[PDB]
Amino acid sequence: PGVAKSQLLKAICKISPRGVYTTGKGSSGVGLTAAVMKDPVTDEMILEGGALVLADNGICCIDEFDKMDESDRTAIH
DNA sequence: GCATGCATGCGCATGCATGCATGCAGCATGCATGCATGCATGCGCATGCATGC
Ligand SMILES: Nc1ncnc2c1ncn2[C@@H]1O[C@H](COP(=O)(O)OP(=O)(O)O)[C@@H](O)[C@H]1O
Ligand SMILES: [Mg+2]
Repeated sequence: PGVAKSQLLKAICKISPRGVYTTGKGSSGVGLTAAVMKDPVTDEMILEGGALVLADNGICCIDEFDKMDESDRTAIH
């Protein structure tokens, strides 16, 4: 504890053009991969992207890696 | 003086601008049904955790 790892993650997420900062249990399930929603404007079925889909061609920053679910860890794998 | 003919008022029918109610119909408004739509309910099922042994 207290060696400034999280500050480094915050900094590296501020320097990258595309980069997302997420914490262990606050981003679980469809908040990582994708979700099914209906588009209000075009009346079509879309897929909403999660953190991993927002950081495509970028850097993803995950904090408290040890606390995540097994399902979330499979996706990272 | 006397005989005559025209203008003026009296008497009689008729038409006609106002005005208003009633029965019938034409006419538009409000109502009943019927349905499309998207949201929220509540309900069993699978997963991840906290507890006991
Ligand atoms: N080497 C360091 N240099 C500067 N600040 C540090 C250093 N180590 C820790 N800190 C400070 O101490 C705190 C550590 O918080 P954090 O980044 O969450 O540490 P950790 O990731 O280990 O939990 C922050 O305020 C950070 O600025
Ligand atoms: Mg930390």
